[PDB]
This record gives sequence, C-alpha cells and structure tokens, in this order.
Amino acid sequence: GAMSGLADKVIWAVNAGGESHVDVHGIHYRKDPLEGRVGRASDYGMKLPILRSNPEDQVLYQTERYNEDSFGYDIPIKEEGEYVLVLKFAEVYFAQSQQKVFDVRVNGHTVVKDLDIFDRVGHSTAHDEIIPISIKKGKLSVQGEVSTFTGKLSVEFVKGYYDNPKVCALFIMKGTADDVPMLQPHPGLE
Ligand SMILES: OC[C@H]1O[C@H](O[C@@H]2[C@@H](O)[C@@H](O)O[C@H](CO)[C@H]2O)[C@H](O)[C@@H](O)[C@@H]1O
Repeated sequence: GAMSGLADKVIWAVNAGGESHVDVHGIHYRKDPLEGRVGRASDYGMKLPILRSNPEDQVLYQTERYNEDSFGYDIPIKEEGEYVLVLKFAEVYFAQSQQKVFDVRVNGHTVVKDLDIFDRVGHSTAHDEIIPISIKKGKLSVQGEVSTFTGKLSVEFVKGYYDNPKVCALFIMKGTADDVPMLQPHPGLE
C-alpha cells in the first residue's frame, strides 16, 4: 500500500549498521556507501531492539557500523527548498552521562556539539535530531548562519571520547519538516 507522501520527497538516506533498508513511510537507506564503500553489515549489535521503533524501522534506526574516526557522509544536491536532516542515533556502550559527548556538522556546520546519546534519552531506545535548513539561489542557511552550498551536503562527526557514534540512521528529505508524519496518541478503539 501507499498513503503517506514522505517517500515522495526523500532524496538520500543512510543507516550505518545495516544494509539497504526501506522504512515503513518508504525511506530507503543505501548500503554502506562511506565505510570503505565495500563490504556487508557486520550485524554484531543487532541485538537490543530499539523500543521507540517498529520492528522494520527498528533494524534501520538500529544496527551498527564502525569506521575509525571522523566519519563523513556526502549528499549531492541539485535542488532548493527547505531541506530537513533527520537522523536516528542509538547505542554507545557504557551507561554514563555527560562523558560520551561528540560533534556533529552539516555541510561543515556544527549543530550538535555535545552528542551524548545516553544523557539525551537514557536507555538504548531511539535518539533523534531534527535540523531544518533553507537553500535558495544555490546558497545554504543553517539555523542562524549563512554559507553558500558547494556540490553536496556533508555530515561529519568528530570523535569525542573513543568509539565514534555507534549507530547511525542518516535520513535526508527535501522541502520541509512539516511533511514528517506525526500521529498524536489516540485512545479508544480506532
Ligand atoms: O569489532 C566489534 C566492535 O569493536 C569495537 O568495540 C570495542 C568493544 O568490543 C570492546 O572490546 O571494548 C572496546 C573499548 O571501548 C571497544 O572499542 C567498535 O567500537 C564497535 O563498533 C564494534 O562493533
């Protein structure tokens, strides 16, 4: 079936950990394209199913891939509008707070410099960061800083305290954050 219209705006998505997956809404991740761009999901930490995610979008929002340090993703763009970078981060090993902090940049712009997945949600579960963007005339505007766009969007995260962001669920869509379906809890019988 097909009702939602999210897949209609998708343009590029990557979940470091699994291998080519399509979330319910219809958001597909393209197999390890930056981790040596060669190999297959090691699926070593497939265990511990994320709670805030349905079984299918679970393996996606979950799974884990390890590179080495300062991992970098490339998102070639050729259109404008409101680009919304949504990503699901999960797991990090060791139950500690304000210690395992990392850095996250968009097209070279630090938006979350203190990514402590644990302190953020707590238990494993699923973590999510929403970063709306505005590209016009070929230029880029991140939050409150202006910088022209050049070839592609680059999400680079730098090491903070060993073990770079374990689980990565990169998901980039185009045109707006409002599209992102969100059904508020409903009681009774549907
Ligand atoms: O190859 C499996 C995992 O290796 C690394 O994790 C290490 C862990 O297994 C243990 O031995 O402790 C060390 C020190 O912190 C960890 O580095 C990778 O970080 C992980 O991504 C792999 O799945």
